[PDB]
Amino acid sequence: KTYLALNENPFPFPEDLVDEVFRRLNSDALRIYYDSPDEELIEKILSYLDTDFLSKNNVSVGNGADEIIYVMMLMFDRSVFFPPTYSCYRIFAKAVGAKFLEVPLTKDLRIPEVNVGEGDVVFIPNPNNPTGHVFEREEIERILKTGAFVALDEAYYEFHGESYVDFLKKYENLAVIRTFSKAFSLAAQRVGYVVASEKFIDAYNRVRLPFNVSYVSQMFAKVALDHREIFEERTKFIVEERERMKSALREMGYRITDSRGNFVFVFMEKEEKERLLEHLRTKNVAVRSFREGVRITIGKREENDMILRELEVFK
Amino acid sequence: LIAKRAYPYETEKRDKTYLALNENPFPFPEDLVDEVFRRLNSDALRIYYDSPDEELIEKILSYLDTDFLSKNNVSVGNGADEIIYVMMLMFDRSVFFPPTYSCYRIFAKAVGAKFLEVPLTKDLRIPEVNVGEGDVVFIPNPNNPTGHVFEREEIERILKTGAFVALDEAYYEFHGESYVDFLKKYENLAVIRTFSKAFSLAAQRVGYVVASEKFIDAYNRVRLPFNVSYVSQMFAKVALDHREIFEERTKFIVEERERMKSALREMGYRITDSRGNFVFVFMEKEEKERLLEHLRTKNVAVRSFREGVRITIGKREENDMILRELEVF
Ligand SMILES: *Cc1c(COP(=O)(O)O)cnc(C)c1O
Ligand SMILES: *Cc1c(COP(=O)(O)O)cnc(C)c1O
Repeated sequence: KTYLALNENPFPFPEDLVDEVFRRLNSDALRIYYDSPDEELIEKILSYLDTDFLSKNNVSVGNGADEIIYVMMLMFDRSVFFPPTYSCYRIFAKAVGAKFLEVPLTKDLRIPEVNVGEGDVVFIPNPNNPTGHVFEREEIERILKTGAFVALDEAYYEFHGESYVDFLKKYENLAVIRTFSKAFSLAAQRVGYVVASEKFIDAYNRVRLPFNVSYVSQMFAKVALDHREIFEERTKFIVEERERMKSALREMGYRITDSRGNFVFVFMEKEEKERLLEHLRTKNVAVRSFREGVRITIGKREENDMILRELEVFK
Repeated sequence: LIAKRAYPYETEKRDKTYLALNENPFPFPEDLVDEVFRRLNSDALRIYYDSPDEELIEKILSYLDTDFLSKNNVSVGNGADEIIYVMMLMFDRSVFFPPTYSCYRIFAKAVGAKFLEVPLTKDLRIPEVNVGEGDVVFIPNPNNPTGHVFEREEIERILKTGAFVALDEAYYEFHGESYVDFLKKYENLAVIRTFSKAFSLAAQRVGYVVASEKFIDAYNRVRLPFNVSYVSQMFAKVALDHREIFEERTKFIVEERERMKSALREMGYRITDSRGNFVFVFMEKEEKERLLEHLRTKNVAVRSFREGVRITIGKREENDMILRELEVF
């Protein structure tokens, strides 16, 4: 069943690297409560961020970006996001028992307008999920300026050029959220990290479980970082394949988003939508369904061309 | 801003000989480590793996060894800690009884749950409590740090209250009994288990809850969907496929613990009838410190508490050292 529904990296984790992990782990470590953010892991996360302002104290980690989101809504009066966004901001907020406010994105995906100010946390996944489009930093400042806390979920950073992390130089009410689930093929290992003001990390760490990231998991994070180029070349393909089938879709007469993620969003009505879903299913093909369209993830060349073929015998 | 009074985050400074966190003395079988990576599926690390793995659950049932427990009575968590953590988000009020698992209180504050602490009797018994439905009452049996064992009727009393009981059996492996069977009659109960202790897997955070089908159904909705890594489950899994190797280490832990006790008593020491992978030794402050002061002098770490000290069972040579060090006091 050709799977393209969760923005999962088409590439398995390099076998070479799995070995290095295995060959670099100390059996004697598995018995003890290993430090959550490894001193080493943070050092690698920094050299990967490549900055000159953030330090050790500006970083922490979570059991997958999620746990980060999950624990942040726990430390703010109200969570504010803007559908259509990450499907889990709503679910988690409700589960954690946080007060949230959902303000629909404009007719043009732009960030709406609402109260928002200190005491608030506003989740802005840029590249957004699931349109994949990118909020212009002019926009994130608007909200930063409100004094409210901005949680930039740069979960798709690797697929898109820049990341507004540098905003940390002049805004302390911001925290960048990243993950290894995407570009690094570690979605099953649950490793995510956060970048924010020292005052933040110091608080964040106090509310999160002490040991939220397995020994073995940071190792993968760490080995993964020591071979970033291997991944940056899969990514290079992911994107090059993505900004292909987009051109391939527009030709077929589809209306898509200018996504900069490891996926493409295809706009289309509920009726005909439910139709090609029943058609894709008879073709063992799966994609992410939503309101206002479908989000198809980027897979292997053959999978990718599959979509373009089965999506033309339709429209 | 939003500044908090809660205790700061730190990382235990581990001495040359650490006996402060109830960690299994022995490393994870090197052989099993291999078995783990041998099953490890390269192209699996790239997908969102089911947290409660189908076979892990099954392995867990096999471990609990019953007839009434089914796949709908079992779930997992990012360590028994994560279970405690998310559980508190579920109930209006969390209830525990010092001396107890110190993280209850701590977690209580991180999450913002409402809680009430009711000291145990001088004989370590659950006191009277205005508890009832809407409340979750955490009772780690065998107890931490005393390690003493609560009685059946002691737990069922609270159970009949209608109040939801969290029976934290993090230390079951070091004690014969477990009151999981209570799930036959009562639903307002959940047993918390863990691979951190007797399975030398604390570094891989892998815990599980056995509770009534209606409860799990709820828990899965609250907890993070993917809270246990594919590799972490793998570890827990093979671990179960080789429980023998472990149970034999546990046999050692206990045989070593019961020894240590008998010896500590002769010393004149007043200890607890600890049924966990440790021993609790009551001491009177202005001499309890003189013990620690010394131990710190000799690069030794034990867990200091209100009324005394909790010492973890380590390797034989270590257990041999504590006895000696305590004699001279
Ligand atoms: C995929 C995704 C996540 C999940 O990341 P993990 O590292 O698997 O927790 C979080 N946020 C957004 C916006 C995502 O798209
Ligand atoms: C040690 C301990 C825990 C921690 O379990 P993990 O699986 O390591 O999270 C939970 N509860 C009690 C009562 C403990 O003593």
